[PDB]
Amino acid sequence: HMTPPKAEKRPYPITTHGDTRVDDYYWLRDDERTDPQVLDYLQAENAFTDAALKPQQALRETLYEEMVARENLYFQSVPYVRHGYRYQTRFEPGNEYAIYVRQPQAESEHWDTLIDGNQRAEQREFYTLGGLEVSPDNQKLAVAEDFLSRRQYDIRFKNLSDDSWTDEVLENTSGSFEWANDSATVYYVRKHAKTLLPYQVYRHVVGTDPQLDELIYEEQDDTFYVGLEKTTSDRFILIHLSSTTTSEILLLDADRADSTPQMFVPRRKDHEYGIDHYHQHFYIRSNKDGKNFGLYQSEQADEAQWQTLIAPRIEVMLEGFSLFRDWLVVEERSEGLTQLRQIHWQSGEVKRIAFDDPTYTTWLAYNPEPETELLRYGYSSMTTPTTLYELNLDSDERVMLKQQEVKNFTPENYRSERVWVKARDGVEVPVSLVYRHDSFARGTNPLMVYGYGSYGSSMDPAFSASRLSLLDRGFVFVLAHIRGGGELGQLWYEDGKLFKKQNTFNDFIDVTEALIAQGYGDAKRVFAMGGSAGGLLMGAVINQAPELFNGIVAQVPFVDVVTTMLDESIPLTTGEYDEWGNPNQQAYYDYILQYSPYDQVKAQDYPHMLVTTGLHDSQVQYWEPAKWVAKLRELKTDDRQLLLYTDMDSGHGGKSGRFKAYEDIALEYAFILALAE
Repeated sequence: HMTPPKAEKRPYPITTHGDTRVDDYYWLRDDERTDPQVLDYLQAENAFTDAALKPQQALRETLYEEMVARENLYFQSVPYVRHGYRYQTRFEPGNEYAIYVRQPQAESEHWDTLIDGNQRAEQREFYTLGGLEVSPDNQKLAVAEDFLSRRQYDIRFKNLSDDSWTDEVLENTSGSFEWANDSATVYYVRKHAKTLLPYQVYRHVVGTDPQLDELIYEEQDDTFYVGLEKTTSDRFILIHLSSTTTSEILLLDADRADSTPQMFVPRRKDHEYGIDHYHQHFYIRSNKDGKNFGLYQSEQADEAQWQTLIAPRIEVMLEGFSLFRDWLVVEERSEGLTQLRQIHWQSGEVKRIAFDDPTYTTWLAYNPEPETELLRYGYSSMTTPTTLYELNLDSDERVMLKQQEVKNFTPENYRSERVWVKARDGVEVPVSLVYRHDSFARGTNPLMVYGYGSYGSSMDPAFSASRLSLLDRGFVFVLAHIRGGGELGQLWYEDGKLFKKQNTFNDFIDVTEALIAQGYGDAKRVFAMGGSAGGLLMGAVINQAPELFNGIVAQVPFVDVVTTMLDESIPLTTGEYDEWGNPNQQAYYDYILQYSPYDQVKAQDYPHMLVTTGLHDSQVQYWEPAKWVAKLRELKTDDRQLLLYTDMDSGHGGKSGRFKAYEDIALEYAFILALAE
């Protein structure tokens, strides 16, 4: 019916290694975001998306309403104790933001407000609480707040005794700060006013002019993120320096005045380590001897002195640890499962935390105090809503502290399976899927196949209440644990990045083909979704295997890969040479160009597709998906739906603009449900 927008073509040649690529839409990039022709094209496509999806308004309403009616209005966090006070977070209906309260641990009846997000947001356009921590003496509250939506945080201090605010503000910070043990001094991280990269650590005396703050440390390499931590012992504040590949920690004595940074272990390429300090020892998680990491104990910094507690193992990835009075507890991955193990400091007794679910995730939750036998850990499966447990590490007593509440939900209505697919190279790829039992008939059901598959991030199988809107309409929902993710440890990550990145896209296709072959879904109604680096996935897969999918949602997709990775002026490019590679090298130019979705768009039939992006703020810059859609409209040979939806907004809402997140999910789900009908 309707004529889609047609972007003007302006042939823009880019020549590298004597290869000339001609980019007809280079001009959709305006770093200033004011070119009126660039805004006209984005607004035109939004108007086309509006007009094309107008008939789905009723369905979007039904979806929105049933998603919001699943979740409670009142949320109360599980209370935790820290330094003799009990803390709870509270959301009332009508209140846009959290209220943070506390009481003395020995107290039940009365709670004091620490901070009311609604009060703090009064007469502001935007509010996000980035951080909240009371000093060790329980007398002062430090808060990191963002009033301007650019994740530059202001730090302010409140005297809890008389609820009065101090006069000063620490400006343009990462929101990362730590109290010295004097409850008078804080360390905090200043962003580079230009790059916005966290680069400087300062010491501040609370009450005083931030002019008098002392520069403690400045990071020289802008691939190294600067973070602050405080050891379980409270003896050290950690300056945590990391690239994607490489760590370095500096120690600040948290007890004494005029501390300067003390090197732990100098940075060495491809050595990642993190430390804690407890019971007069350093504990270190390090890949020095093995990609899957080991855990070491040491009296001092010197790497030569580190004693092996847990050796690196090819079949077990060591993800993190917590330290308690009598136990070490570690989070690991093995055979495609997250796992928790406990080891007694004295007896060396080992226990495994057991579950009975094919598709679940477990993790260490918040454990602020080490002098206890009570471990808090989280659990979620494709069929069991997210649960906090408290485990007695000595007695094995396991009590539920909180369950995610889901209305109109009967858990036994759904089934889940773990499936292993032999990929085209003989490698075994795990898959997690879930469906409604009473509407399942082999070879009949639409499939929704979700992937990410970059940075070693895992799509761990867990519960989603919004997913019930697809399951209750006959969909089989699949997580494809493709290479480039972390589900089978560091090797699974490395086998889907740099000169192996193609395995990511091949795994997604291999999984989809197998699931259809084995009768999990209807071959004519296979859908897929992926966002950001998962949008790169969507883009490569439709160029390579266009006929496999009926319809796609590609959120904020990374698709202009070669051109973006050739340009250091784009934020992220300098940090990502260790992910995709550096196309200033001909080997990486050729390898990346082979899959770069914008470059590999051809005159062939594509699936129906909804593409999303955002003008004002960017992980992926808005222009990549805009150029992608313009080029697809120019070359694609089919007559299927292609829509571009650009968020024009100023910024977000109550933390994650929850209203609006559900509206976006409803629009994407109506689009897929309309195609599956």
